[PDB]
Amino acid sequence: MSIHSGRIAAVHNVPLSVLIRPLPSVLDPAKVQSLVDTIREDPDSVPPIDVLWIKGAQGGDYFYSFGGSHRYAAYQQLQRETIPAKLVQSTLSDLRVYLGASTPDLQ
Ligand SMILES: Nc1ncnc2c1ncn2[C@@H]1O[C@H](COP(=O)(O)OP(=O)(O)OP(=O)(O)O)[C@@H](O)[C@H]1O
Ligand SMILES: [Mg+2]
Repeated sequence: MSIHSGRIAAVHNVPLSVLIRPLPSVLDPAKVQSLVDTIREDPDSVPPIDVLWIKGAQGGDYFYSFGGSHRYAAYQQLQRETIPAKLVQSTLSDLRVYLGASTPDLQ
């Protein structure tokens, strides 16, 4: 009778450089290193990080990253070009939950 409907999410290898990280990270250096070790020997055991995928007023794609901080840090320390990310389609109102009056008028 019924179906489940929701926002589109898709896992991709996303260049680290395109992830916008507005806020500072709180990091346990031990956990970053444990993650670096895991990524090196068993990357499949490290899930994709969740990323807001926002399309702006004129169709620009923007990728906002808030969580996944330890994984993000670990991929940076490995000088990786990309990171596995679950791109979750999100609206500017979704973004405003994080950014409030600082939310950009994305184009
Ligand atoms: N060696 C490891 N150390 C920590 N987490 C690991 C490790 N290997 C795999 N994982 C997995 O990676 C994910 C890490 O998520 P977690 O929420 O702990 O940190 P984060 O999201 O990267 O950073 P934060 O939550 O601080 O923003 C979890 O799914 C965990 O099971
Ligand atoms: Mg987390």
